Amino acid sequence: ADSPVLMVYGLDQSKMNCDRVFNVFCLYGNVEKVKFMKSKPGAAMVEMADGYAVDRAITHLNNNFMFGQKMNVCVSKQPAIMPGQSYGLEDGSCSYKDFSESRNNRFSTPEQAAKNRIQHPSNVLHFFNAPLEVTEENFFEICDELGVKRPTSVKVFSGKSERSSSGLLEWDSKSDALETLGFLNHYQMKNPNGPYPYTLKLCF
Ligand SMILES: [Cl-]
Ligand SMILES: [Cl-]
Ligand SMILES: [Cl-]
Ligand SMILES: [Cl-]
Repeated sequence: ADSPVLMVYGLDQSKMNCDRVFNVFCLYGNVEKVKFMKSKPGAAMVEMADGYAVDRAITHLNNNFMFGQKMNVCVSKQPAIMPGQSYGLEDGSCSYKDFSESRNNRFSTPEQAAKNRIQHPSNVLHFFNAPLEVTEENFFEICDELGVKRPTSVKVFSGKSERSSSGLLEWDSKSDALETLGFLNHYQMKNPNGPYPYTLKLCF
């Protein structure tokens, strides 16, 4: 695309915030900034690293339902996002956030960028970087804590080449998985038999 900025409309104002937007869009490229707009309820501007990332986000996220609303994702005519008059969202978090230095961006080198799955939303999220003996029940209890729908089923892949786990989280619908992605991505999981917590990674 001609610009690294996109606009997202049809967000749920009570549910969404900058981190939760990042948690969805980071699947498709580096996210630099998210800005909610007082005058356009349900809309946010998102600056990605480049127009290739914008295009991937549009092609994969445009027209998807989340919290009863159709999300629309489209190119912005702005070349960049600037902090405006920042305000507190419904959840008490700030309307503007810069993620350019985030450890959780996944496309920071060309080599790293190429390893990311680029898939359309479906009713399954893949997870990785979970604790070594993570269980279905562990994910159930995290979803309860977050106030999001439990997956109907959790698969933990048996094969493990590091002290971490990967697998699948399944819901009955696309929209349930997408709604959950924004809340659950980058959750800090407690690590029993291990000294540091694990940052849960989700993707389609
Ligand atoms: Cl929905
Ligand atoms: Cl892929
Ligand atoms: Cl945990
Ligand atoms: Cl980690």
